[PDB]
Amino acid sequence: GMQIFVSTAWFCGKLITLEVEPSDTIENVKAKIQDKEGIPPDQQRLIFAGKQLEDGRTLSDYNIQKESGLQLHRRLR
Amino acid sequence: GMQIFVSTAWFCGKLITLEVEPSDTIENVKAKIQDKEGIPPDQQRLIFAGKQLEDGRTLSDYNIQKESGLQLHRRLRP
Repeated sequence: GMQIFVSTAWFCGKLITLEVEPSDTIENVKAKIQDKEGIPPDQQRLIFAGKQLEDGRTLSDYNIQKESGLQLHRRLR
Repeated sequence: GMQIFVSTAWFCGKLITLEVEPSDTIENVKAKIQDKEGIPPDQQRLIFAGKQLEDGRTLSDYNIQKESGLQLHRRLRP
């Protein structure tokens, strides 16, 4: 016998494309998928390379240029 | 304006648990998830750490220990 795990992220996850102006704060950022993916900005846990982010913060503190990707995670309050 | 992307991999994804023998083959676990989460083992592209693996070849040749993880990817066509 042997236990084994299988990750479904690269099968179930999506590769979504967003187009907004840089004038966004973390508190206002998550909501944009409630139009597109339809999710309340309550379980959205957003990770960029390395650390997570605090609500309502700029992009400049996280330095996102054109055509970048963001890791999505689900949170609990 | 500017273009940007977001990947919902670890958000919409789900970790699944399977327990089989280490001498088995790839369709088995690919059937096990079909038995577990229900996806045809032909739209399932599995990638254990390193190489893109194929069925028939022995899991022993891939040196998978107990409690190991695989990245399951979708398949367009063979």
